[PDB]
Amino acid sequence: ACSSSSPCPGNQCCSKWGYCGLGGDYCGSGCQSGPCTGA
Repeated sequence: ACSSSSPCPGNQCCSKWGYCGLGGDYCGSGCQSGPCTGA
């Protein structure tokens, strides 16, 4: 689970629904954290 302050310092990407994880299903240009939104 991701937060507005993002609980991931560079391990998993955040989701708009507030979910941190790896792959093209957690971010997809809809992340809230910093180490996300690549492709």
